[PDB]
Amino acid sequence: IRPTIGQQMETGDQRFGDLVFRQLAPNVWQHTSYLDMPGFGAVASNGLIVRDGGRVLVVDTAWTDDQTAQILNWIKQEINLPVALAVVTHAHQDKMGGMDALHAAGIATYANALSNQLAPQEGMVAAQHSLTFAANGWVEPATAPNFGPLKVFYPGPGHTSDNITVGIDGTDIAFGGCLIKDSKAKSLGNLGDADTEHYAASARAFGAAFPKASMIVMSHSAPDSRAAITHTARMADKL
Ligand SMILES: [O-]
Ligand SMILES: [Zn+2]
Ligand SMILES: [Zn+2]
Repeated sequence: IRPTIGQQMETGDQRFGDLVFRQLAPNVWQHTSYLDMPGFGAVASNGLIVRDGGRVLVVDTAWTDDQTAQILNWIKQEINLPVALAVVTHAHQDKMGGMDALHAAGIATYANALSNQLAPQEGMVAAQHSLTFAANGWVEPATAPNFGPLKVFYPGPGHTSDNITVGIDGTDIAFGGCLIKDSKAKSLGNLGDADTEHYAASARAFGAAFPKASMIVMSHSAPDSRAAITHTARMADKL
């Protein structure tokens, strides 16, 4: 009995080690990893895995190197294709905590230049390559070679000064990272590094960058429809 990963994922989300995986589209999966906070519930963070022909692309690490190695084990077991590159979406632990695991696997890594400047100070590891964005927010294509379906956009400062977002061409999916929370969220999470003045505008900019994306994928909520974007901007309005 040798079903494909797609066939297996019809049963629903799949636990793998300490992670959870969910198929969002035929070649796109959401990875979820958890930070234990002693005496409280474990904090979930989501990223993406994209099968792009004969290679795999990753958006965001897990919280730690070990959890990120678990992601790479899942990819080997279920997809059995090489991981070419990763884009990581700001200098917080949930997004860049596992860079050492990616680098040791021979994966080429990319982050906002600002994320690469901030990370080492914070005890994290910079990505190998720096993305630069035009004033309009779109990544300068020269800094994002061979990204396949990934379309990288800097929406402005919000959740953090460096936060970036990723559309997946050929699908209904855009990844807001930690900028966007779902349409039922009571909180924007920890705003300690947030630009509270510009947050709402940056959430709006994300929605306007990916107008055809009907599935919004987020770090700290399950996937939602586009109402997540204006809900988040409403929660961020005049903080
Ligand atoms: O975060
Ligand atoms: Zn963050
Ligand atoms: Zn986050």
